[PDB]
Amino acid sequence: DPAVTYYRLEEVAKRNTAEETWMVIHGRVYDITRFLSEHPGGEEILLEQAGADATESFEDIGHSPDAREMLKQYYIGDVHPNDLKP
Ligand code: HEM
Repeated sequence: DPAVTYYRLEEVAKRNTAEETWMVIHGRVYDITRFLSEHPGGEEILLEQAGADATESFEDIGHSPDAREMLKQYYIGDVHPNDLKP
């Protein structure tokens, strides 16, 4: 409500290369550009889903509670409600 920044999925889709990498997880946008080289699962698997909603893959992997906490550092905004799916 207050100072929440909103992005359309169309904007997120443009950040799909190693130069500026964004990813959507549970309706929120994360800029993981600087996390690529630090990801224990490697950088390739992240680049393969860059610029898109990676929620299913993130959950399917079974990430730990510590992995979820790491997300906060990369949070940059929410996906506009009109772009969220049923
Ligand atoms: C951008 C948010 C993400 C964060 C912060 C993150 C963080 C992490 C962390 C901390 C681990 C180590 C877990 C452990 O100690 O067991 C890990 C492992 C892994 N991550 Fe991610 N991850 C993210 C997204 C993804 C995505 C989108 C995929 C793609 C399917 C992925 C695939 C993996 C895989 C395959 C492993 C290895 C697990 C194993 O050892 O079997 N991650 N991730």
